Amino acid sequence: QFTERALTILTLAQKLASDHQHPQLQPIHILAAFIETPEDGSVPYLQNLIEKGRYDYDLFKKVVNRNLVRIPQQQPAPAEITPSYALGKVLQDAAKIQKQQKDSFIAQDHILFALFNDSSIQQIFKEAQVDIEAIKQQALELRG
Amino acid sequence: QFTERALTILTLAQKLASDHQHPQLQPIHILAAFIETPEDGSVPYLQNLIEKGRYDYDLFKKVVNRNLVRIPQQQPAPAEITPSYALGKVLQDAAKIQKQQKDSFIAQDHILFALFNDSSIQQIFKEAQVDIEAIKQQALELRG
Repeated sequence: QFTERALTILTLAQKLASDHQHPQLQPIHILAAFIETPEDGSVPYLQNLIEKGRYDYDLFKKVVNRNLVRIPQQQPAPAEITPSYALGKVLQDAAKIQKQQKDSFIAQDHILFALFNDSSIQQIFKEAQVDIEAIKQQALELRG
Repeated sequence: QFTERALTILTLAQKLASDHQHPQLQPIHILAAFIETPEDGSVPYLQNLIEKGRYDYDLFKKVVNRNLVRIPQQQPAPAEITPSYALGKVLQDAAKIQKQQKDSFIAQDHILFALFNDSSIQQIFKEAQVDIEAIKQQALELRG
């Protein structure tokens, strides 16, 4: 169903929520997966669909880090309670994307897309459009 | 743009407008383009969505012919003026479908779908090609 890369990004969303002591998984945690590493080679962080597309990766980095700080510290036992409908939908949308893209496996780009398509900055501190075409262009020019 | 399979149908539709010496191309000429000749592989007519959808494609051809004979004029010099705004819409719709499918070219599959969206038989119990949902059920067996 998923590529190893897609599984890595999703898995990181889940484990970052555990490491940050966060309850229900939010779009924020998948965004946390995106900015999980300083490696530029990680498309979700520097050689990004955002950075080479329309917006400063830092804009997004701070959206997420602000949100990760904002979410209160939980008992480790609930730290990653569930993907709920929120991540369920992102993963399902990634599958809808596979169908649209005619892709045999879920790509990390489908997760980037699906998350971005659903997501919006939750606070006034940062703003950015979900520039769907820019993120698709950059995704299409990489790996394949 | 359109590939050769779609272009064949589109070419035939325009030809048919001239075969009937009509000033403009109408949806009926395209439906007539769908049913040109008894060549099985022609998804628009024989190994079609229509039979799979439990409809009689020859009966439908009779419907088409009944509509073709109602074309108001067959005057020579007046013939071949326009593709018509009506089909402008249809071809534009085909382009919309290409976007929906991430397709670099319009296939007969797409041009069929687009007309079907704008097609009709002025009949309650239409003997028309099976409605769009079935069109998708069977059209989606093609390519991918």
